[PDB]
Amino acid sequence: CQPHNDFEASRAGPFAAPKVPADITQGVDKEANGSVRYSYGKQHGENWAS
Amino acid sequence: GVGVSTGSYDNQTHYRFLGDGWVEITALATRLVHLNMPKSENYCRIRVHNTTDTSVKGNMAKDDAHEQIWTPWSLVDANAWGVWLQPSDWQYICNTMSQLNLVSLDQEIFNVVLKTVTEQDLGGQAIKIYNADLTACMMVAVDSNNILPYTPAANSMETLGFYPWKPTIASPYRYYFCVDRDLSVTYENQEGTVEHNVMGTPKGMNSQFFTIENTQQITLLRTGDEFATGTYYFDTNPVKLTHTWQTNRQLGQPPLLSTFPEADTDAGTLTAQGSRHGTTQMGVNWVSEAIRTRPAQVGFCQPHNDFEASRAGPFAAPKVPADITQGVDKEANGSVRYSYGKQHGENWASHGPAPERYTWDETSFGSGRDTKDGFIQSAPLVVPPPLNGILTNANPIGTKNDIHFSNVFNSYGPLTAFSHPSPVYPQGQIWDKELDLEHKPRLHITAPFVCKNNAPGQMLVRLGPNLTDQYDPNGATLSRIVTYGTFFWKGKLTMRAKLRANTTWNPVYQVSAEDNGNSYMSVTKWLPTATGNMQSVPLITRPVARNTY
Amino acid sequence: HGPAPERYTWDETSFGSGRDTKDGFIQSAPLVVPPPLNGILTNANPIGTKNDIHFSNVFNSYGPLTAFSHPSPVYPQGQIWDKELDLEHKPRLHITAPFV
Amino acid sequence: LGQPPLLSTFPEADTDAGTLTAQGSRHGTTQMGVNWVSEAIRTRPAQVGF
Amino acid sequence: GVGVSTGSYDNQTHYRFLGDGWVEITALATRLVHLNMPKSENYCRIRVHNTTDTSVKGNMAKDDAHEQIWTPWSLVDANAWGVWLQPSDWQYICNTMSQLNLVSLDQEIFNVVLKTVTEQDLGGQAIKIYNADLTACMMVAVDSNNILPYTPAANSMETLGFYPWKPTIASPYRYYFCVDRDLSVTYENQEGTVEHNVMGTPKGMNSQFFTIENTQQITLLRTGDEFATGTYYFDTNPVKLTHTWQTNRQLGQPPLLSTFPEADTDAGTLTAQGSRHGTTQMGVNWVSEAIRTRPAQVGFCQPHNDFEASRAGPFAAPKVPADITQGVDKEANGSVRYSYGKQHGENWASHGPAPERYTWDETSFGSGRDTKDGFIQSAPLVVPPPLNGILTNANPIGTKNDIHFSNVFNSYGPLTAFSHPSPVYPQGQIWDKELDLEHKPRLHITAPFVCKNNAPGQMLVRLGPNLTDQYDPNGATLSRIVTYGTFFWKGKLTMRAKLRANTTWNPVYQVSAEDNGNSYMSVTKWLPTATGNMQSVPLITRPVARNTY
Amino acid sequence: ANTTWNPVYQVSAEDNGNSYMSVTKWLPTATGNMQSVPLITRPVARNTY
Amino acid sequence: TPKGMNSQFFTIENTQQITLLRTGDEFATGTYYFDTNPVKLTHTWQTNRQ
Repeated sequence: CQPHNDFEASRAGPFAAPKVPADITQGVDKEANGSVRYSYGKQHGENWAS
Repeated sequence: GVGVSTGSYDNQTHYRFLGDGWVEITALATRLVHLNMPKSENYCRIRVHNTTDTSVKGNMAKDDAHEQIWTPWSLVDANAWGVWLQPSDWQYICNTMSQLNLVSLDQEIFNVVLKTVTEQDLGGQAIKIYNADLTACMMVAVDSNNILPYTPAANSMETLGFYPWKPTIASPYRYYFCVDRDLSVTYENQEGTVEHNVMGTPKGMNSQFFTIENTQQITLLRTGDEFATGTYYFDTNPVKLTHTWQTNRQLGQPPLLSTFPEADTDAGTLTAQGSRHGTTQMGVNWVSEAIRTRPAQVGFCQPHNDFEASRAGPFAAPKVPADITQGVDKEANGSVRYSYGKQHGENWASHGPAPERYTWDETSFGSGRDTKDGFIQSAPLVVPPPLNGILTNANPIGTKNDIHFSNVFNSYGPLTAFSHPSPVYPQGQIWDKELDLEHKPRLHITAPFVCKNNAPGQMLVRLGPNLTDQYDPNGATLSRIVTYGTFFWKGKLTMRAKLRANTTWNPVYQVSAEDNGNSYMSVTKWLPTATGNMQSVPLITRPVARNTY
Repeated sequence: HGPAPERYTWDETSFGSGRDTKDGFIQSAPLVVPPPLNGILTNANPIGTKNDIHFSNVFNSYGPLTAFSHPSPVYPQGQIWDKELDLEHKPRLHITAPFV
Repeated sequence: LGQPPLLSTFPEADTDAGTLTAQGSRHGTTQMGVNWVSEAIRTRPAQVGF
Repeated sequence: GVGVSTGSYDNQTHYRFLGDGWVEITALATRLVHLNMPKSENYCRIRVHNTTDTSVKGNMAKDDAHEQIWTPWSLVDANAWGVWLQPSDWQYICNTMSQLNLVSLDQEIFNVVLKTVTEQDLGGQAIKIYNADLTACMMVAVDSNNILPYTPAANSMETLGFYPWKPTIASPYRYYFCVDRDLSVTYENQEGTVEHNVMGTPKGMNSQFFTIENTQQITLLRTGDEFATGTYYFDTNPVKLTHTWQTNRQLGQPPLLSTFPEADTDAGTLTAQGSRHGTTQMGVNWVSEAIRTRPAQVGFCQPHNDFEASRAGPFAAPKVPADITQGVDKEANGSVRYSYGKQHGENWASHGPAPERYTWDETSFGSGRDTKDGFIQSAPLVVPPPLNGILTNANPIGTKNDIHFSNVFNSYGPLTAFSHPSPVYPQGQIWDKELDLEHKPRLHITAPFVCKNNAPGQMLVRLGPNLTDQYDPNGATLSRIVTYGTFFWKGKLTMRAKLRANTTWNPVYQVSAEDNGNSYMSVTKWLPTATGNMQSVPLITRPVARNTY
Repeated sequence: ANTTWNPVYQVSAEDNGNSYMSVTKWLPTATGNMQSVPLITRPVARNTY
Repeated sequence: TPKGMNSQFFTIENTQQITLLRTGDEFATGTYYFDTNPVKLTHTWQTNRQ
């Protein structure tokens, strides 16, 4: 079990404490299991038509 | 025969540049020891159980309940950074070298002197006369096998003298014994007196009783004799002499700047948080310097004052020290506070039973925690933080207005990354024996260096019992002649270290000694007084900056 | 004779790593001798709208300083060796069998 | 673990026990900002059990 | 010259596994000795004849009538099991090893110290000052020829100290002399006072007078000198470290079972006693587990308290110890009782002239006797025991209601088979010199080990007489300067031993240390007190079971 | 090795009685029934420092 | 009742190397030698009288 969204703050400022990704199971808990979400561009993989 | 020295005095520090960036630093230290005939003729199993505090409902931490075994042997444990190097030297090392490790260590005992004191009435008074006793002899033993319980001299702050030109007394030897102590929990004024609070009786499964007489080869030496130990080698790993500023916030590639400052006043901007490349562990459609994924976790939230109890009794669960940050959370980050004496570093002018104390703050700015900013949010992470969809350090957790999540949260995970505790020059613990456990800790808070191999081996020492003319054990008549001893000690702690190079443009912070003033780095701090009093204050460890990525 | 098999509870011999829920507690950051009524969390404070669920039942003090021994293997019905898990980061040890 | 507190009092009989030094005025190392130490706040090499 | 040690302290025990089941055990022991200038300037022939008890008609055993020869020499006889090994060690040996024997033994005397004491008035009082005297010297002599009477230190319970960290005094030397003592027999209040009861005069056919001055090469050694003896070897046989349970009842093939138990409650049966194969020494036509012939005789009936008198006087005829059985017959089986002091094992807290005592009971369950069951039957052995055809332990034999056959019966025959007396860890006698007789005894009760070859050789020692300025033998003026001595002792008793193997399914009895409680095997028994007092209680010898057939 | 003065706890088999370390525990019965009960592991004491 | 100091329980299964042999198998032991002394095969008539 990993702390769901444990925002820890430091001298640099508040941040999201990383968490080892894992299966989502039937719980459909994505953000809870650490399922990373990406955001790329056109020169990185997005359709040039969009 | 007798009547001639058996050693040489040398308390310096030589630097041999082995090139390639590495330098071998040999630290020699010699001091005069003062040993008195132990009061305890034999091994005692004294049981100390303070009730002046344990009885009270409010007092819980002041539990000094334990049963030790006082032995008739002293101990010459010079495991202190200030008892080896010189005040000025440490400045050069920390400012130049970027890492250091222990290599070898030797010891020697020369000019052993044993004298007896007798009463002699002078004009009606009674002055003490001191006559040397050649036939007298002392006893030395170096348990390099560590068959006896390891007793760090720094753990009790009773090491040797940090002052070369000043003698020092060897701290008596004593180890803990098996005793089942139990203490109930009571807050302020709970209903009724404390429930349970009693000591324990010796068990047969944990009865650990050792004797210096049967755990080491005692070497008898008189006035003309001298002892010396082999060249022990350390297998400990080198400890970095630099601090880390980079926090979990700054690691990979910074956000692309869309706006460039026209003046030295204003700043630039980033890209559309909603429309910007990056990686976040949230299902949301936006990123920021707070949700962007990082290679690992810098530092971690530690349970604030987590007093765990065991068969031995309640105790404070140790916690890896770290930067205090702007939160000014000292006891929360584990900032260790010390308490030394005059023969350890306190000013000899400050007459009184009150010893000097200071709170050491880590330099690991990266693993710093801040309780005034820590919080959590509901699974469905949304920009607007609901009143119930967030847990700040102000929500009473457990029917308590002072007990929040921070005081009971362990963020230690497979991503936890931190530095080592910066060793202090004065009263600092150098090496330490590893625990005899299948899974020992990743590190020790007491001392940065941890002997992976066997331990150095504490050096025990006791004065030879000078019996009187009359003696009878069965009559409980242990008539002993008043006798003491003063032997010299010579040790060399050879250790190599590497020095960093100027890889930056902006001058890095250094450790300088400002003029005599309110400035902490005042010269008078380490300068003698009109009377001759002196004091040894902590030094800035890890002054140079270190990039953690 | 009977379908009821024999059972026994094995207790470790590691007196050093022993825990006691009847003594575990925490205190506020500003550590003061006199423990305030709200400046301490004993094993008697209902945590989570429950009178039987305290901090002890949900606290993991496992830290970089955690040091413990191995589970004493029993002579009867004791598991000797065991295969390691096919994982990047397998556990530091196994409870089923001392030998891995 | 480490060096036990220095005994200031020695038992005269096998019944009573000895004492320690002034908790407020005694050498040692504690992770608390307080001005006193004890067998409950003294720093240790590591953590035994958890 | 003088002013330097001449030896090393070491009181440990190393185990060298020679494989094949045999292990060489080397026991090193070092202690500090305290010798005082003997009061008797010369050899005395003191005659001790207690009449405070011998005169009485009832008292007969309290006959301490004898004439010894007090010599001005002490003796360093460390013939004790507790003065060699450590309390914990013995546990390991008895639990593992199944037999042990003595091999070699060496001794050494280093750090010889001799000081004199003088009176010095302090404020009207008179405190004693102690000044070392270099010119002073002691005298040592090891009679390896045994020309002098062998005087076991355990026979008088005056060996060396069993406590390493505690000094010890050497027991004075003295041997018996020829004297014809005679004592008549008197019961309670016999008619008239005791008939004869007088000491004797020196005879010319048994006058044995020896002198340490003419029976050994005295080696004079001062403060800077040191002595050492050769490596003496023992020729004694190994003693089993196990007990026997099998009695004369169980030996050969048990009776054939005709019935098999249906439940764990009931038992099986045998065959018709009248019609069953077997061998009995009776002319009867039936057999049983009481009349069946056996390979030999396990144990034997011994005369209970058979006081035999001789030219030297009445004495208690020794008797081989054995199991007490259910008869609880201690004094009847020969269970030896001891009486040691504080420097020998008694608690230092038990202040008083009353020494600790304990009755040792053998572990030879096989040779155990029971007076509450012993009996005899007429020649014509018949099932029905006639009132006159049997002699139970209740028939007044010799006009006495308390004197039966058991008190005066010696069943020692060519079939007598028994074990050896289990040696006790504390105050136990190790080796012993054999009697100079054509037919010496098959064994000794005092010590399990009996030197078949020559004896080790007691070590004598006396302080050198420090004469005064004035002296005159003819004027009976023996002015001696008050002087004492304190020399160290170092000995190594090397001995090999074999260990048994687990050849059974059911765990054999072992020697464990139960928690602090009423349990005899309590840890506190061997643990120091708040003051430092300690005691050494006997240990379970021969814990493992041994099959005798 | 014996590096202590006070005898360390051992595993012995007390006589037939209420004692857990009873011999009958590992001894056959009149019928032949037997049982195997757990044993005291790690009887010797170990110093962790 | 069974004592713990004299409890002697042995098992043929753990006290010797059992040799399994079927119908076509056969066993044989080594040549054991005796060290016993010879016994006279004659009687004595002479008594303490002659």
